[PDB]
Formats: sequence, structure tokens, C-alpha cells
Amino acid sequence: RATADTSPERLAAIAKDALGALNDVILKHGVTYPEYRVFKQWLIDVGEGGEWPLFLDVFIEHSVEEVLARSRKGTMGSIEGPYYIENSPELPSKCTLPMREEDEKITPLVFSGQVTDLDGNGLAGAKVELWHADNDGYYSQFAPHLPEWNLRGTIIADEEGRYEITTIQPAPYQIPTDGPTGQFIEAQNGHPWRPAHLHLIVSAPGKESVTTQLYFKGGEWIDSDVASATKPELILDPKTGDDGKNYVTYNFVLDPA
Amino acid sequence: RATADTSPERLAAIAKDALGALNDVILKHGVTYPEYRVFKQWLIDVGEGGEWPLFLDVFIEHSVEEVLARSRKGTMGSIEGPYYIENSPELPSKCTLPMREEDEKITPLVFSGQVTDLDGNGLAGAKVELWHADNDGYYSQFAPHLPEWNLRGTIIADEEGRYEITTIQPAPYQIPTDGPTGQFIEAQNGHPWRPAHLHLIVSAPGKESVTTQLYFKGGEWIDSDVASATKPELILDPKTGDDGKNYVTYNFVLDPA
Ligand SMILES: Oc1ccc(Cl)cc1O
Ligand SMILES: Oc1ccc(Cl)cc1O
Ligand SMILES: [Fe+3]
Ligand SMILES: [Fe+3]
Repeated sequence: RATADTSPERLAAIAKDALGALNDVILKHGVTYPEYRVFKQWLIDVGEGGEWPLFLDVFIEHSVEEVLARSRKGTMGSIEGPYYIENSPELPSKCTLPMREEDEKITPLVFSGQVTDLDGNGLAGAKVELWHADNDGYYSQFAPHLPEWNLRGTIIADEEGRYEITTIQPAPYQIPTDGPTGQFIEAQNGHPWRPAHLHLIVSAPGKESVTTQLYFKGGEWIDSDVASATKPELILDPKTGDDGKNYVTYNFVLDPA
Repeated sequence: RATADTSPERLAAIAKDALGALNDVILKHGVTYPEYRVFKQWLIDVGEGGEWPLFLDVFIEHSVEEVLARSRKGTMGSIEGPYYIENSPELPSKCTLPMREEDEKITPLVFSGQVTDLDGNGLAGAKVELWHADNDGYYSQFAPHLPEWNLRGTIIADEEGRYEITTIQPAPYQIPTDGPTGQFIEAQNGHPWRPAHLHLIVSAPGKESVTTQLYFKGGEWIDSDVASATKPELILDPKTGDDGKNYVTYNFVLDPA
């Protein structure tokens, strides 16, 4: 039951700008009646396909985080995306993310670092909620065949704010091509792809949490993210060990609540 | 199964402008995350309530007709609205619109005029599709209690392009306040009202049809139409007879197909 405290005055100004802007694009490009019928049917399709969270997060949410970005001094944020789930099972500072026997076959990714405040003091009782896709680009709880907490966890950072999280390296994400979001994209010759990414919500007692994503230097779609959610500050350059595992360190800087 | 011949190049440019514009409004007004969740839930509600045609026609379609307005030299057009139905039963040049025993109690409106071309030559085989709401502001086929062609007809203009159509005078229209469209309006202190109006599609053999609406001089909401669909060229000034009926004449000027 979602709410916001927006005064009628504010909404009216937003509505005026949003609707005026759309209406101007129509006048600009000479949007015809047949094209208008196509837009109306496609908005119906979007909701009938359950793709409002998907369409909105891909095309709109980057600007919402960009707003929040201004008011923030810590680690760069990025969009949540639609694939977040609360209360993923807790795990200790040093852990391995829950995975299938399939996932065990993929080159491992060892993610290390520390949660700290703005001055660099480590934070006790910090939490790292991590979620990402498997090598097949699917999310648990958004794929029937997967264990419901595959590659999802609540990492409990130690008394010093540190974690050593062993996972696999995520595959790039492709947005279902079959639906209206993918229809919108195929019809303009765009591409339905996101670079490979880790999702992280990072919290601490008395701190303003951070929702962020982490990408990979080599990675494809790196310079053409369809959700426009990539920032260079969030690109990891993992180095590979003689065990053949990929090793990366990244620290989280939380703002005060 | 609705389609348009829009090249990927065009859609991409439209998409770029539409999405950029929205994204700018977000950056402009500092659209927060809670407000974003409210917008996402409301887009889901709109489609779940079957109010995409309603929301679009009220807030977007005026600009689509404004485009078509440029390419046209005949009678001013206006939006279709969501309440149009094809194949309304035919009636002769001089007729009375189908109505209930209730409607017979309302002051009658006698609508007369002629369908002509750009030079003022009358057009044989011209059709006047007329639809409007009853004094209770409901449309037939969008209200269970009404006969399915209440205040809907296909008037067959005579060999000379003339019609004398007796109906009642429509009541102002109020957009359902209970749904997401009305929620969007109540939440900004807007008003959910349209001035009283007749709907007309006017066609002739070899002519580009006209979808238009006709309003009434005294009428309330006349200068504040929520669908922004009012034009001064479409305001009727009916004069009343000694039978106590309201009499108005209006001619349709069709463009060539
Ligand atoms: O995996 C994802 C797919 C689409 C979006 Cl918008 C965000 C994601 O995080
Ligand atoms: O009766 C009507 C109600 C709403 C709209 Cl947008 C148009 C109409 O014609
Ligand atoms: Fe993702
Ligand atoms: Fe109407």
C-alpha cells in the first residue's frame, strides 16, 4: 500500500510538465492517429504482461536515482531494478552465496571490502544485501527452476565492517524480447541487454542505506546499458588468482541517516 | 490488431524525446523514490481498471488531433473520446435519435445543417454518425441500464447533404472519480468534468471524414475542459422555439480524400 507526501501543488506542476512534454513530442514529430492507436494498445499490453516495473526501471529509474545522487556523498548509487527481494537469508562476513551445482562450475568471484562512513571509520553491524543473475542470466524467484534464494543473501559484515563474499561472476542481462518492453526495443533497432552486474543494498545502524550496482571492466554492453544505470565509479577490475578465482575489493561509503 | 507504418528511425527519435522529457521532469522537480513507487503503482492501477483509453483520450489525444488539424481545411475537428461505437443503426435525413421514455422529458434539441465540400457544394450520400450522453451523463454500451444505441445513430444526409436531427441536449460529462484517472485529478485539486457535447463523425463519398465535437454557448466547464478538446469554432448557440425546443444549425465542411 504505497504512498508519498506530495502536495496537490507539486503533483499539478509535475503533471503539467509531464503531460505538456509528451504533448509537445506529439506536435513535434507529427504523431498520427494510427501511431496513437499503436501507443494505446502497447500501454494496455505492458500492464497485461506485468511489465510496468520492468519498463519503468529500465527507462525511468536512472533519473530517480540521479536525483538522490545529488543529496549523497557516499558510494555512487544505481537503480534497484525489478529483481530485489527483501529478507534474503543471512550469512556471515566470510561466506559463499547460495548456489546450485551448476553455479559451482563457473569461475568464482571473491568479493571483499569494508563498509565505512564518510571519514573512513569502519561500521559495525553493517549489512550487505547482494543479489544477481546466474550464468544463464536468470534471477531466483523470477525463474521457476531456481532455488528461491539462489545468488541472494544478507551478508553480516563483522565488528569491523568487513566481508569476504564468494559468488560467481554474473552474466549480462537480456530483457525478455517477447513482451512489450522488448517490442518497444526491437521496433527501434535497440538492443535488449544490460552489462553483467551485482546488485547491492548496503546498510549500517544510523546510516542512510545505498542501493547500487557493480559492473566489470572487460564486460560487454558496458558502454550501452539499456537501463542507463552504469557509472564508471562502479566498474570492478577483478584480478585472477592462482586458484584461478577472480578477486576484487570494493568499499562502501555510507551517508548518515 | 492495430498497426502503423513507423520506421525504427522515427520511433527511436520519438522514444528519445518522450523518455528524455519525462526524465527531465524528474530531474527538474526532484522526483523522490517514494513518489516513484506511487507512479509505478498508479500505472498498474490504470491498466487494471481498464482506463488506458480514458486517460489517454482525456490527456493526450488533443495533441494528436492538433497534428491532424494542420493538414485540414474543413470543419474543425476534436478528439474522438473513448465512447465511440461503429455501426450505429441508420436513420433518415430528418429523424429523431433513439431514446428512452426518460429522455423524452428533456428539452429537445433540433440539429440541422448540411454536409458540403470546401467550395460549398452540397454532398450526396453523406453520413452523420452522432453519439452523446444522456441527461445523467452516461453513454449507451458503457452503462448496463441503457438500450445499446441510446443517443447513437447513423444519419443518412439527403441527396443535397441536409439533415434535421432531433435529440436531447447532452449533460456535462464527469470522468469516474473512483478510478486512477480521477485519483490523478483529485490528488491535484483538478476537476473531473467535461462541458456538455455532441460527438460527430461526418463522412462523404470521396471525402476525408471528420471526427469532431460540438459544445453549447451557456455551458459550464466550457472554458475548462479536462480533455482540452474545446474549440470556439465548435460552440453552438441554440435558439429556442415557441414549441419550447432548442434549434441550431451547423454545417460540415469535408476535405477531399
Ligand atoms: O537485472 C535487471 C534487469 C533490468 C533492470 Cl531495469 C534492472 C536490473 O537489475
Ligand atoms: O465523453 C467523453 C469523456 C472523456 C473523453 Cl477524453 C472524451 C469524451 O467524449
Ligand atoms: Fe539486475
Ligand atoms: Fe463524450
